[PDB]
Amino acid sequence: TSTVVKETLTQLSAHRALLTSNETLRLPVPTHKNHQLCIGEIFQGLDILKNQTVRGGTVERLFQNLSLIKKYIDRQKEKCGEERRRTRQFLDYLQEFLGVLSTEW
Amino acid sequence: IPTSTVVKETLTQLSAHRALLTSNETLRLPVPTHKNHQLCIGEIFQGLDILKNQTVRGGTVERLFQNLSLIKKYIDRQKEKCGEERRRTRQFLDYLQEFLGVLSTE
Repeated sequence: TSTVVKETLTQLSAHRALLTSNETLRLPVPTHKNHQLCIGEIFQGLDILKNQTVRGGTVERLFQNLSLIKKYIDRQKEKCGEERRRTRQFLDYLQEFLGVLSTEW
Repeated sequence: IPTSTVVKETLTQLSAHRALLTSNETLRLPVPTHKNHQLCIGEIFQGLDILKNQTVRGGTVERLFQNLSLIKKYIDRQKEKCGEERRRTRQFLDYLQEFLGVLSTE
């Protein structure tokens, strides 16, 4: 899933009037730009958006694509605790998590 | 308040307690296959926890454990800030577009 992203971004733009058409719908919007932290809310709002948007159009194109991206990230997430290693290499990982967190705000 | 340079102190204590912490060699802890830390916060602090529960307690290492505990809470609060504010669809779509936008960097 490499630039099925640029296709997903083009489909989004091109279906903005349709999706934007419900003005009653309120969805979760993170207060910040740590997107990775908020994947649950992003994809569950996307979900509500779907069960209320009229189906079958060329939006299906958008919807399967995001579905793919969702899958990708369900896999990324399994990759978090699937491998157990030794305490050195876990410390290493925490060290460098901690090292990038100095900038994450 | 946002933990700022409690990060460097945590970094310094980590290093300084690496002999003790790495002293159990039978211990196997979850380590993420990739560097997308924030998608993995759960697994990070579950491993830290297992590690705690068999590191001997009371030492200078408590410093290190309250420090991460502090960071944990700050992230528990970032995570509550995901769904706390509900806005309208275009500002949701804005945030989606720009999430997808930094996702092409891989």
